[PDB]
Amino acid sequence: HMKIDLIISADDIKEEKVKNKTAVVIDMLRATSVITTALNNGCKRVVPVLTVEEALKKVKEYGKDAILGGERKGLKIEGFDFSNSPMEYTEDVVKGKTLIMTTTNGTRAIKGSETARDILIGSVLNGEAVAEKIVELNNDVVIVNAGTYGEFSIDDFICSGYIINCVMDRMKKLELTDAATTAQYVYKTNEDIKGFVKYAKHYKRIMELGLKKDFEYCCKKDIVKLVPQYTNGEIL
Amino acid sequence: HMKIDLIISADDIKEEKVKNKTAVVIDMLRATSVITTALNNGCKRVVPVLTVEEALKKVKEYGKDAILGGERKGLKIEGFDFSNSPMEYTEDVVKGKTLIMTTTNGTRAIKGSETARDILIGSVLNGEAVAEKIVELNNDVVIVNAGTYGEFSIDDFICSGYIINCVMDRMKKLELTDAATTAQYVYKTNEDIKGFVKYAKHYKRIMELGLKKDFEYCCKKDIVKLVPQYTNGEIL
Ligand SMILES: O=C(O)[C@@H](O)CS(=O)(=O)O
Ligand SMILES: O=C(O)[C@@H](O)CS(=O)(=O)O
Ligand SMILES: [Mg+2]
Ligand SMILES: [Mg+2]
Repeated sequence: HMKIDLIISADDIKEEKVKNKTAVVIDMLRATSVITTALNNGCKRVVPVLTVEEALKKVKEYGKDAILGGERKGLKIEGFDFSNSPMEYTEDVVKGKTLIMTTTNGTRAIKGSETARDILIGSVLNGEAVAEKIVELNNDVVIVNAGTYGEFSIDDFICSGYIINCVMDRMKKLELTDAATTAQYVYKTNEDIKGFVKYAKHYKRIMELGLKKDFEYCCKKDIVKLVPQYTNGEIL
Repeated sequence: HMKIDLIISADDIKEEKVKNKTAVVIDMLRATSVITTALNNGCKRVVPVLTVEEALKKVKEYGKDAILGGERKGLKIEGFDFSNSPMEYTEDVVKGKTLIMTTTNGTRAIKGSETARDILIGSVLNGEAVAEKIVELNNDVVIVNAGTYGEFSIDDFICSGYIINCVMDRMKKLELTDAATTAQYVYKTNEDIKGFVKYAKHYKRIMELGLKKDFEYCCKKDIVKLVPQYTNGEIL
């Protein structure tokens, strides 16, 4: 029986809960929705980093084809090319390019999962496809919520639940931890997702930044069939 | 506005989330249900410790009036007087006595909350009274779930939700973290408590130990009006 666990934030990752597992990183509003979208639109790779300084250094390494995106406090970073809205990573803008990004939550969670056997990037947009990859990988799972500012966040949690549910649709040989069971419960009783996310503290932040469009987009189910994977510092 | 947070397990306590707050420790199956019951039945004090060796040493300090209780793996510890069933701490057995105890989860969570301004002991049995003490104390709150074996546990989580709900019944000037909001949600949609706890991994453990009686008892609401408090290594 495949085991499924959940970690509630980037500041609550412990190696022993991650190593040798299938880790699924979630930051649905908005980092993993961005990564998922960009790669689906023909982006060559995403390189997540922790600091702006390291991001500017990484540009020089990848040459003409590198672009700078992400955010601090949800805002575009001075001197970057793009922000952290999935809509701005259109095929025209990203095809074949190398996206250097650093974000408030998502990028920390990705780096924090290094010891896993496979690091998958998950979101509402590719939830079904992630569940399918989870089953294929046939290994125990930990769903790593980025949270927001090192705290449990309802958006990442319900999205975990959706994905767990999709895994369950594909098989019965499962054992959930109580954290996973609870996420799945929250999802199962709020399938539309949108409604319940409005209780997240982070939702007020998304609203005061005028990101209603990004919010509605990131709640769309199963529009991306791709499962990005972090490997040796790169996501393809 | 009073802030309410939640910590999901004894292994997830971070000082900065606890210091100077009102901390409410929960291990409803069964340590905090025991402490609550024992003190309500006229027990003089409870002294929680981390090891059996430290427990045997503490007996010598408190003399004739000391008794030994708690558990490992839910079982009575060799040479102890009582186990970790609330029913065995009757008034006849505990009145005026000093209860030295060590348990798998609850006692770790209590010690882990030392830096709080006030450490309260909470359970389903004294949930309402805890909420009343929380309001009186008029300080920000963290609800510290003991969990089981360092993991998020549905029993402690729903019990947190019940208590948060009771605080809400007594006031509107609140700000919940997403973790607290989620617990309250789980409770609010499962008010009877009993039903939903049966999904906890720990429930199977309680059942295979034949503790159906303890389980039904620990799910009883508002039968104890006392709020035990941990102060300088002692609970009164
Ligand atoms: O704090 C924020 O608003 C950011 O985390 C928003 S986002 O990660 O770009 O979605
Ligand atoms: O592992 C266990 O069964 C114990 O934690 C049970 S109890 O804490 O005595 O309720
Ligand atoms: Mg997030
Ligand atoms: Mg417990």
